[PDB]
Amino acid sequence: MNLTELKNTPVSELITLGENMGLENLARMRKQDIIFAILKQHAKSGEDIFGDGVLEILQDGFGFLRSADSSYLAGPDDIYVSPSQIRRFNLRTGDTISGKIRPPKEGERYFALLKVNEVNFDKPENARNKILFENLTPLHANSRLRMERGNGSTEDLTARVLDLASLIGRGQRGLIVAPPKAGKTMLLQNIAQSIAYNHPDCVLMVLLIDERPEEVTEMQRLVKGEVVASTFDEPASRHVQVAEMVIEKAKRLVEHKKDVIILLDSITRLARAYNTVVPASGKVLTGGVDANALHRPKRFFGAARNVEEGGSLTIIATALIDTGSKMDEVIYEEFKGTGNMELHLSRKIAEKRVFPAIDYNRSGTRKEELLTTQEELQKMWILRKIIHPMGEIDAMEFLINKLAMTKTNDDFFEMMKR
Amino acid sequence: MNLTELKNTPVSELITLGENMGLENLARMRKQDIIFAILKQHAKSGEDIFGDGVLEILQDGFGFLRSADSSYLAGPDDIYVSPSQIRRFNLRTGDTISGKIRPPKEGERYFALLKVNEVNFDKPENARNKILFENLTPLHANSRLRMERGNGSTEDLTARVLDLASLIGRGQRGLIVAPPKAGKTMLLQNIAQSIAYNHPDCVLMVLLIDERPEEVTEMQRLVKGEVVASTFDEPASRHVQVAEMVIEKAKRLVEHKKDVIILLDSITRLARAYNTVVPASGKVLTGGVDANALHRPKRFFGAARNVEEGGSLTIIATALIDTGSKMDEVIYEEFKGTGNMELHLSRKIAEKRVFPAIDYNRSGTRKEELLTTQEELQKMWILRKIIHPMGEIDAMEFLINKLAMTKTNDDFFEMMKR
Ligand SMILES: Nc1ncnc2c1ncn2[C@@H]1O[C@H](COP(=O)(O)OP(=O)(O)O)[C@@H](O)[C@H]1O
Ligand SMILES: Nc1ncnc2c1ncn2[C@@H]1O[C@H](COP(=O)(O)OP(=O)(O)O)[C@@H](O)[C@H]1O
Ligand SMILES: [Mg+2]
Ligand SMILES: [Mg+2]
Repeated sequence: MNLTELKNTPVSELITLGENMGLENLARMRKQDIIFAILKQHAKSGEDIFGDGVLEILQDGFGFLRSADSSYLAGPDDIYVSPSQIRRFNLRTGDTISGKIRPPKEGERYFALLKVNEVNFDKPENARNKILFENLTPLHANSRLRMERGNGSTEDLTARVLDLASLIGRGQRGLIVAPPKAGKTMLLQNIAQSIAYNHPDCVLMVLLIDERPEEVTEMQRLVKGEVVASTFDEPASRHVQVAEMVIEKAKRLVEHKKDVIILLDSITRLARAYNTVVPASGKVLTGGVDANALHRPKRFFGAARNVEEGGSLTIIATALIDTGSKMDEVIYEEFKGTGNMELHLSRKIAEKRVFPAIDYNRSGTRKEELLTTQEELQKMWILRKIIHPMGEIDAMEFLINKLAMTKTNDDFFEMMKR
Repeated sequence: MNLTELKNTPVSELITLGENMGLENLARMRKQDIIFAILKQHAKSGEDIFGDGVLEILQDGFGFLRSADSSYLAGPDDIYVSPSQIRRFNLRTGDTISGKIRPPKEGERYFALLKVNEVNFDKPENARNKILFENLTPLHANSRLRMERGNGSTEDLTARVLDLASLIGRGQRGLIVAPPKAGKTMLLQNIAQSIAYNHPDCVLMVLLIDERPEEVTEMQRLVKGEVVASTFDEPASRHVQVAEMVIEKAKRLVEHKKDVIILLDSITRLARAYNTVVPASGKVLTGGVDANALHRPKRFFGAARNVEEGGSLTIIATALIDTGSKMDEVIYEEFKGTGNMELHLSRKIAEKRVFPAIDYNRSGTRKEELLTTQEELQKMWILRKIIHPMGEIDAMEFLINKLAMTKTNDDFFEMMKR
């Protein structure tokens, strides 16, 4: 049987499956414990057992196949891979390994990988000869990711305003600058629907850091792609771990010429987690931010690029402002000019219960001429000139009215022309 | 007899009963000591002795049934539970066990459990087949907890303002941000009265950390549920132990499809106790707070959720500000955005002797559309639009003035519409 199918069943069915084959007292233990006990019980009978997971390599040399179902949390059901296997196949962290596994022997605590069947959704020989991510040439985004779905209404105005204000291309480095309760979470959710419906080919990953468990459940049940999260209950080490796990998996996928999109909420919380984890270097900036603490977060943000050889890595991360913590302000100030797309939300627009609370004038994209054609760019500059003189709330109200009058951004543009 | 009646008996009547049995020198020792002496003297007679308690499994394997009457304080009247019983009945910390108990034998210092009769207010065989707490998927609160009472005080008007300002649902994660002497204690008292009157089915728990003994007595004599408190003249380990017992018992009750509400005063004192207890990790934040120190309080505060499978855990904790202690502000900083509901008390409103001193414009609830109907939500949005331009002192003066002229919140909204 398969490990992923077991991890995808709810706890009740896992308990029933364990009980009807001989296991007992499975109800009160953790899901990973139930899965591990079921795996051992099935292995006692001797049938082939399959599994898969994203490889994480530890300092000692051996590695473990973490599962995205549990957001790459270490557990009894993790699959052990020996350094001999990590050297026989040239494997790095973030590699998606799928194959047969074997029960632990006397003196082993984890299931061990038996036969490698696929590496990064490809044969091991082909994945053996993939150029490393850092050897690829970054480029400006040139393939637009359209947000207008064309299937929804009465909230698709958010996607249409996104298309009017901030252009997202394959390989974009997007930063969403929003105060708390400004609508960033469901803005990301609507972006997720836009990406899933418009671009099924792109691999979509949603990364949540220090996020409430109920929102984690909503995001998981709501997004069609892969959602991994680390709640505020877990330590900053877990936030770090999931951050590198996601970024390494994305890099490995991009190495196979795949477009990978990562929605991050938030870069500020990840920066705080990194500041907590990394040792103090003796130089501490204002707000308690260690100077060296922001190196690793930026490396996460700087991985977003359009690869000339093939594929791309788009990263759209949210930045928190006006939260009352000056360390968040410092983190934002260190991440200001890093991204090439900016999307600003304002509390003033959100207070009047009018959404999306996008600050149209302060939002924009760099090198936007590559994403679209000349005439669409002319129409967008006409719209920019029209919107510019008037204030944030008036701009958003005007945009929402004119978009609600029409059905598509095109008809809105001819209506502006007329 | 049954131990619960003995522990709820006043000390004087306990002394008289023990003297009637034939004991002596009872008056001048601890209440637990008198209870233990009475239990031994009566068990010498030979008829059945009953007991109730909450299980706390020690690091050595065995456990102790504690009592909420003494706030789970270790004492001679604790019931001893062998690891064999923790294995035969699948038992965890926080389980409520009631059954026969037996006198200590030679070399035994505690009464020992003899026959397990009821676990978590259920038969032992049913309690072992309950899915563990963190195997249940969290959800947003959808069942509102009405604060407005049919009692009709008409001098306090706190529950009505709570309804007008911040909604509380089943599974809510609420945070009360208040300066000292602003009305925290009686705010929690009104919340507890509303919970007891409107929702008798919900299990109500009041958790007090570093609390003055007089207010512990007041809270016990006022709240109709369970009050477990730890005074400031006790070690931080005592506070931590009380918190773990309360949270584990709440989780075990939620596992039985029960709605459990915990009122905590305060999360700041609990964070200080955890910081004192936990070993230093080498990374100390501003204000002398260890990085890992806040990991365990969050696991408390993050345990609040609405369970899809049934039941919920609401936690309303008070956060303290303007105390002049950098530890307090930092604790507030890592607890700022972790709650669904926020309710802010203002010193300036309190010093005007107008109550409740709720900062209406800064208090609110996330996903409040899931707790009320569309019409009530529209009326509440209208009220927020009216109040938003006003200053918080003036806002509360206006709100109380308008509320006093009406009897119910619905009548208040109808008057506002007119
Ligand atoms: N595009 C939108 N349409 C309707 N309501 C919105 C929109 N954006 C935000 N809101 C409102 O804002 C509230 C909170 O938004 P949320 O996405 O949680 O922002 P944040 O993640 O910054 O807290 C929601 O209850 C929702 O009603
Ligand atoms: N809802 C209220 N109604 C009337 N008086 C209040 C109220 N809340 C606070 N007070 C006043 O505040 C004083 C103490 O409030 P308390 O509940 O001790 O606040 P805290 O717990 O923050 O010290 C009381 O003497 C009382 O006069
Ligand atoms: Mg959010
Ligand atoms: Mg008080």
